[PDB]
Order: sequence, then C-alpha cells, then structure tokens
Amino acid sequence: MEENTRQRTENYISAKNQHPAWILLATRRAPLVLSCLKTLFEKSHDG
Amino acid sequence: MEENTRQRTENYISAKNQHPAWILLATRRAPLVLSCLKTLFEKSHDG
Repeated sequence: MEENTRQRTENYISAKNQHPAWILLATRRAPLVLSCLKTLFEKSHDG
Repeated sequence: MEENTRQRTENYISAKNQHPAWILLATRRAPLVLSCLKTLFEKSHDG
C-alpha cells in the first residue's frame, strides 16, 4: 500500500502554508523575531 | 543582563546557516524531500 503517501505528501505541502510556525522559520527575518519574542516572553506569561 | 541577547541573536543568526535542518526546512522543496526520506527510512534502519 502507498495511498498514505499521496495523503502524506498533501498533508506536508499544505502544512508548509497556512500553519504559521513553518512559514515563520522559512522567512529571512526569522532569527531576529525568534530572539526578540523569546527574550520578551521569557519573563512574563501574563502579557 | 542584556549581553546574553547579543550572544543569543548571534547564535540564532549563525544556526540559520551551516546547520542543515533549519536550512532544509527553509528551501521550497522541503515538503517533498521530507516526505520521501521519512517514508523510506520508516522501514529500514540498516541503510
């Protein structure tokens, strides 16, 4: 059986749009923004 | 101290090169190759 593949590749191609995190890691400015968000959120859960 | 940031951002900007996986996730063809490698390696550890 290989039907799962034709669903698996579709799942992955879809997820590499729409779902943010994968879009975020792929856009040039990702390192900067990850650093900034992490350093900020590291010291406050309540906004 | 904010100095840790000036090392943290450098760590991240570095890792966004050299280290493959973050390079792999970022190049368009990533979904296809991820699917292929996963489906292949899923059924064999010895090559």
